[PDB]
Order: sequence, then C-alpha cells, then structure tokens
Amino acid sequence: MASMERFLSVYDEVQAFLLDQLQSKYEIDPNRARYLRIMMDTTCLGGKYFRGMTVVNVAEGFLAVTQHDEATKERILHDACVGGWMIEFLQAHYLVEDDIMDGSVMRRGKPCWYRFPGVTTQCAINDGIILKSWTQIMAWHYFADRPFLKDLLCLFQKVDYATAVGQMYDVTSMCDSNKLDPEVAQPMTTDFAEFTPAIYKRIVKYKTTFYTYLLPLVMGLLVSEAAASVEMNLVERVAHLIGEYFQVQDDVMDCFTPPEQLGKVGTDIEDAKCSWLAVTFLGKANAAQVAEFKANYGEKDPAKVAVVKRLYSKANLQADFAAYEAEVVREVESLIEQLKVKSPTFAESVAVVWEKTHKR
Amino acid sequence: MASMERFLSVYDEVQAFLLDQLQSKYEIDPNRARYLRIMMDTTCLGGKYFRGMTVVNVAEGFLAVTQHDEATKERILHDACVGGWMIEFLQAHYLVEDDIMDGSVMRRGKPCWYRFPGVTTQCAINDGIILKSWTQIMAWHYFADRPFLKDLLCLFQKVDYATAVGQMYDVTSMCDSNKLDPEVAQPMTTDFAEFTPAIYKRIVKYKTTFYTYLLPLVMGLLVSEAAASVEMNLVERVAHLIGEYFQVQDDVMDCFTPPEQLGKVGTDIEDAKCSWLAVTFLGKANAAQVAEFKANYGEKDPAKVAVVKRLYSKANLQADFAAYEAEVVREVESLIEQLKVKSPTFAESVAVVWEKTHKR
Ligand SMILES: NC(=S)Nc1ccc(OC(F)(F)F)cc1
Ligand SMILES: NC(=S)Nc1ccc(OC(F)(F)F)cc1
Ligand SMILES: NC(=S)Nc1ccc(OC(F)(F)F)cc1
Ligand SMILES: NC(=S)Nc1ccc(OC(F)(F)F)cc1
Ligand SMILES: NC(=S)Nc1ccc(OC(F)(F)F)cc1
Ligand SMILES: NC(=S)Nc1ccc(OC(F)(F)F)cc1
Ligand SMILES: [Zn+2]
Ligand SMILES: [Zn+2]
Ligand SMILES: [Zn+2]
Ligand SMILES: [Zn+2]
Repeated sequence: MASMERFLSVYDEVQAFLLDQLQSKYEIDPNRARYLRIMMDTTCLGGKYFRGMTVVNVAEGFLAVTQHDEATKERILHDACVGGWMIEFLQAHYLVEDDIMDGSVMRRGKPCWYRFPGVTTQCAINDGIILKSWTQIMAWHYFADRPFLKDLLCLFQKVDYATAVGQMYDVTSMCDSNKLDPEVAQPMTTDFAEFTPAIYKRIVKYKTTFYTYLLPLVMGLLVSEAAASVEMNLVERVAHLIGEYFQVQDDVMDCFTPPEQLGKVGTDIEDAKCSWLAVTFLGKANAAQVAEFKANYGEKDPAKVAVVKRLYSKANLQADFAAYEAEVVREVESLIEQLKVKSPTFAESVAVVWEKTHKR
Repeated sequence: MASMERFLSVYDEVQAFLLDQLQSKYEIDPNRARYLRIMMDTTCLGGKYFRGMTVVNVAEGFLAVTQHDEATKERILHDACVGGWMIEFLQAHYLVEDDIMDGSVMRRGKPCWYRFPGVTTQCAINDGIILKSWTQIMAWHYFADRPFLKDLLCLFQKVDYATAVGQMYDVTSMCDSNKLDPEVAQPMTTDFAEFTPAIYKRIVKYKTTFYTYLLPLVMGLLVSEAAASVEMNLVERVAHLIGEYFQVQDDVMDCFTPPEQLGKVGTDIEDAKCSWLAVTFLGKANAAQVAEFKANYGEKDPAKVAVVKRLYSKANLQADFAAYEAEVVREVESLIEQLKVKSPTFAESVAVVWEKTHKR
C-alpha cells in the first residue's frame, strides 16, 4: 500500500473512532458530532501532511532493513500513521489558536476557522483545545499496550510545551524585554536591539522546529523501536538547523510571495515581527537606512509597509540568503554524515526531510 | 504540618521548579520568566483551593488508617499536593480561556487575565495553553517513577477532554441543535425546547463535575494507591450528584447574589444560558409566563433582564430549590452509605466534600 493512501485511510479510522467514542461515552448528539467532524476536517486536512508523513517515512525506512512478520510491519505502519496524525492534530490546535490570537484572516486560501459564521472565537478557542485533547485520546487508545507509550507521551508533552514557549517568544518579539509587565500596555521597541540572529534563532527553534522536525523524526524512531540507531543529540541538532531554514523561507515568502500563491496576505511588517528579513536588514544597513526602517516598520499604513519592502529590495538580501543557504547545506550535509555512523537508514530519512524543505 | 500550609509551600516549590527549568532547558530570559511567574500567581492563586485540597484531604484520610514509614507519609502528602496543583492549574487554564471566550470582565473581584494591560488576548490564549502544559510538566517530573503515573495521566487526560466537551455543550446550549452548522451564524433558540433537566444535567456533568469533583477524589485515591478501597462506579455517581448541586447554586447566585459578593456582574440571562433557573422556570410556568420569558431572555437590555428576574422571583423557585436540595441530601447520603461497604475512610472524605459544598 502507498504511504499517503495508508495515512489518509487512517485519518478516517481515527475520526470514526473519536466520534463514535463521543457518542458512546460522552453523551454527544448527532448534530454536535457533525459540527466536530466538520471542525476536524477543516482544521486537520488540506495541507501536504509533511509532518505526519515524516513519521511514516522514517518507519518505512526501518522496515526495509529490519526483519519482521507481515502483521508487525502493518502494526508499525499503523502506529506511524496514528503518531503522524497526533502531530497533524497538534499543529491544527496551534494554527486554530494562533489565527485567533493574531487576528489572522486567511490560511491556505480559506478563512481561518474562527471566522466561519457558525463558529466564532467563543467556540473556536474551545475547538482548538479539543484538537489537542484528541491527540491524547488517540495515543492512549491506539498505544495503550505499546512499549513506547511512556517515551512517546513524554516526548509529545515536551514538544507541546516548547511550542507554547515559542509562541510566547514570537508574540513578544517586538517588545523590549526589560519592559515586559502584565500591568503595563506594551510599547513596540524603538531600538530594535533585540532583533538579533541569536534571538531570532530562539524564536524559531521553539515555535516551529520542535513540532515540525524534531517530533516527526523522533516519533518515527519510537514507533520503530529504533531510538538506539541514533545519537539523539545529532537528531536534535539537525532538526534545529533544518527548521531554522524552513522558517527563513517562510519569512521571505511573507514579504515577497504574491498573496494568491502564499494562501494569505502577509502582515509580518505591520505586525513588527522579528523576521529573517528584518534581522538581516539591520545586520547590514547603514545609519540612514536603520532610521528609515524605524520610522516605518510595525505600522498598518500601506505607504510605510511599501517603504520597508523597498528598503529590503535595495539591501541585496538575496546575497545574504544565498550565503545562509550555502552554509545550511554544509552543515546539514555534515550532520547527515554523522548520522550514518549509527544508521544509514535514518540518515537517508533525514536527507529526504532536507530535500523536501530545501526544494519546495 | 497543617494541610493548607503544606499545599501552599508546594506551590512555591513547583513554581520554582517550572521557572528554573524554563531558564536551564528552554532558554528563557529573566523578564519573560517574571511575566510567567506573575501569570501563574495571578491565574492559580487566590481561590479557596477546594479542588487541590480535596486530593490532600483524601490522602490524609488514608494515612490515618494505613501503616507507613514517616518518609512514605511525607512522600504521599507531597504527591497529593503536586496532584492538587495539577488540578488547580487545569482549572486556571479553563478559567483563562473561558473568560476570553465569554468576553468576561471580572473574576473573583479582579479583572480577567486577558484584560490586564500588558497581557491582551493575543498573549492570554497562549498563557492559558502554558497553564495546562505545566500540569504535564509537573506530573512527569514529580511522578516519573511512581506506579500510579499511567493511571493518573490517563485519568487527567479524560477529565481534561470531558471538560472541553462540556464547554462545547455550554456555549452551544442556547442554540437549536438541529441548526448547528459552521457555515451559518447561529440564532438563539426561540422555542427553548432544549432547556430540559436532562440537557442541563449533561452540560453540568461535563463542564464542571469531572474536574471539580471526580478528578480530585480519584487523584487522592491514586496517590494513596487506594483505588481498590472503592467501587469506582459509586465514586462517579456521587461526584456527578454533588457537582450538579454545586452548579445549581452557582446558577442561582449568578442571578441573585449582589455583584460585590459574587466577585462579578452575572450575565447568564443576557447570555441566554441554560441555567437551573431557566429550566426550572420553564418546567412550571404557564403559557403567558413562557411567552414573556421568550420575549425577554438573552438580551442585553436591562429592562428585559429585570423582567426575567421578576418572572423568576414570582415563580417561587425557592420551593423547587428546597425540594431539589432535599432530594440531593437523600441521594448523597445513600451513596455515602454505599461507599462505607468498602471504605469508611473514603466515605468520610466524601462527606466532607458534600458538607463544604452544601453549606458554603
Ligand atoms: N467553507 C467556507 S470557506 N465557509 C466560510 C464562509 C464564510 C466565512 O466568513 C468569512 F470569513 F468570509 F467572513 C467563512 C467561512
Ligand atoms: N535547549 C534545548 S535544545 N532545550 C530542549 C531540548 C529538548 C526538549 O525536549 C523535547 F522537546 F525535545 F522533547 C526541550 C527543550
Ligand atoms: N546575515 C544573516 S544570514 N544574518 C542571520 C544569521 C542567522 C540568523 O538566524 C537564523 F536564520 F540562523 F536562524 C538570522 C540572521
Ligand atoms: N493587578 C491588576 S488588577 N491589574 C490591572 C489593572 C488594570 C486592568 O485593566 C482593566 F481591566 F481594568 F481594564 C487590569 C488589571
Ligand atoms: N457517561 C459517562 S459518566 N462518561 C464518562 C465516564 C468516565 C470518563 O472518564 C473520566 F473522565 F472519568 F476519566 C469519561 C466519560
Ligand atoms: N424543578 C426542578 S428541580 N427541575 C430540575 C431538575 C433537575 C435539574 O437538573 C439538575 F439540577 F439535576 F442537574 C434541573 C431542573
Ligand atoms: Zn502567531
Ligand atoms: Zn510566517
Ligand atoms: Zn463560559
Ligand atoms: Zn455561573
């Protein structure tokens, strides 16, 4: 069976399971079950399923080199799929809540969940809670007797937490740290002293890399009972690097990809985000250019946005991006090499992960 | 050591642990750690700690009848405290998110977290995520080697989920089920056909009773390794009953307790909540009274609110409340009796839980 069709089939299985359990154990009625089915579909489906399919890919790699009964191959693949959906539903929780936080309008060329007419923020915050709660519901159902259950739950737990810490780093990235204070409305930074590569790295590492790259990789290892074919510190380092690169591309697209292609109208500039463009700009601009940036960034006025975009366009950020990209290639290739010492197979799964990121 | 002082001391311990781990493992800076400490204090402290102290109380009951080394008594008490804080932090997660959902203004005579000037909804939704994530962080730290870890996590998991399902039942309780639909903005019910005792019961059971009464009781059992001194179905039934009663009182207070005493301005009538008052009213009103109710309920206009309040005041709902209360006494006393067959001690803990609810 092709991997994607397996993975989509398991979605239907997991859906049915969750909704049947709501009827048998949680006294749900058919209309609320329908609302939840629609919510689940709308918020979990329609992306590329990169994250969830990485779990399946890493497990397939191990199957090709490990002796097992057919029923065991099927069970490992089923578990990789359930695990992959846990990550997809975790992502869905965070997109639902982040869209509400940020006042976002669209996602993937469709309205954000909370904007649907019969949803509203009042419901959608709770729908996002439910999303994450289903990850747990899946795990304990499907993995109840499995030897990797504790390590999977503890891993998932840590990644969830890291992610919520990363959101905190993201939404606060335009304020001066020394002024953070629940009692005082937060001004935007005027110095931009905190728009540094290391601060940017920290945001990205926590907000994106743990759930996008670390968790799918390590979940493939866990459902394959293969965590001893790797040096876990290498897996972390390679996840953090590739995840960085992913986010750099996302930041560039926010500013420069046409909205019809991007699936939304990018607002990083108006939102005063600590983006790769802003940090890279401030790391090379002259005094006059920095002063123009400060007078225009983080403002809704389209004239001011156009000025920041112009400043980026003239600062030859393509050169910095090339150089960055070239360095990420060296470093990711070096980690891949390292990973071969203990597992050629795992090393190749990582190379696929890198190719899919590096080309897209 | 007195139980409450133990429990508060453990809060400081758990706080320090969480914030120290954020600095050593999650690259936090001192200002964001300060924001989080303030958030944790503001959102977890200042209530009566009924829920968390029930875990400690049930464990103390078992200590008085079970032989143990002193170090074991201390360890069980410490675990009961950590468990009690898990429940307090779970509650805090749900109050933070529910206040945002509902557009609530105050809680316990102070502004809702999201209304603090330097918080905002953008941060507070994520702060509430963090709250719940800390429950997990605590459990796996403090309970990593404990024989009750899986049963505690699985229980907690189910209660969290039940709670989020209950919110869904609550926020949708004023719409007609057959019209629920993410594509269509939801009208308020005009028939009130769904304002029945059984539908009300379902809301309350899921929204409140599992986290307020079931979880603290069963968590005391689990940290005491005493789940075999009870018949779990009795524990559930008694939790659901007492929890019902708690909520009935809360609904009555929303309408009739002065706001200075209540800690907030109650808006159940304007919000068109399925409250005990509305269901009890509609179960005894005549045609004219039902028609007046329909023309005035669920509207912000204070004249209309006053009309519904007047309708409640003339419908002699005190008589229904007395009768309800008398029946809850019979039934709770009967469950308590049952619980004595296997554990007098547990039975008494339940009697305390009932007294504290029934008198407050
Ligand atoms: N299936 C879809 S796309 N439903 C939808 C329709 C309308 C809508 O309100 C808007 F966002 F456009 F204001 C949101 C969602
Ligand atoms: N500084 C770093 S790299 N801290 C970190 C590492 C691992 C971790 O657990 C995981 F999320 F990976 F499961 C959490 C935080
Ligand atoms: N000129 C450049 S390329 N400056 C830069 C380097 C690193 C960086 O953080 C990372 F992208 F690596 F996450 C951000 C900006
Ligand atoms: N400690 C407190 S009570 N701080 C606070 C002050 C002001 C405030 O804004 C308001 F809600 F009143 F609009 C909220 C909280
Ligand atoms: N109908 C009922 S009473 N359903 C139910 C019982 C138990 C349960 O697990 C728990 F939350 F208690 F852990 C969840 C739902
Ligand atoms: N007249 C009355 S007392 N009617 C009623 C009974 C039960 C009920 O649900 C519960 F309170 F039990 F949760 C609500 C209303
Ligand atoms: Zn965001
Ligand atoms: Zn972006
Ligand atoms: Zn609410
Ligand atoms: Zn209430």
